[PDB]
Amino acid sequence: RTQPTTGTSGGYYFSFWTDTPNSVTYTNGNGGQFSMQWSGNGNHVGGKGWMPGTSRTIKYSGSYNPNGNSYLAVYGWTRNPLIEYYIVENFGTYNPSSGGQKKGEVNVDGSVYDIYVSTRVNAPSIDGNKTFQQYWSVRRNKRSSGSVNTGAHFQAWKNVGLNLGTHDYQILAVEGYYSSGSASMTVSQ
Repeated sequence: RTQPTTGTSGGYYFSFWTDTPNSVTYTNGNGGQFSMQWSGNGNHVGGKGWMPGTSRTIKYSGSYNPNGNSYLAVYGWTRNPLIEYYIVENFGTYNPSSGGQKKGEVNVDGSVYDIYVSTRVNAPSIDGNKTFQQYWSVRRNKRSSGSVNTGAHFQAWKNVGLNLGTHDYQILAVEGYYSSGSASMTVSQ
């Protein structure tokens, strides 16, 4: 029902999705800059990056302030197989990987990441209502700026049998779910 607003800004791909537009303000700034402010009802996800994604190093910085269900993550999809993946850098009052099956750990970029897989059934995807897996790398030491070696995560996932398909988009995403929060982030390489 609800398509993400997508396009280009500042030399980056961007995607912004919400099922409740009046609850959220998403703004594209210059270069890799974007901001999101949300509160009250609804599910909101937005950010800037690359279409398609690859094993690139992603640098980011800025301010991320969650007040409830929320995450800051490198966020992307693959196809064949259909995979929604997350490299979670920060989050609020609730670990988004909750209920994921833990597959291992990876030490990269100055922290250990816990690796999980979950299945989502009959859910929205880059290919409509589908059943797909979610891959999670969740940073134990939360942060709001730094560098993410996505290839190191992809390889770590592979080493525990979480194989990826062909890349679709890859963004630095800020997400809120029936919560409040705000962020002002800048992506780069």
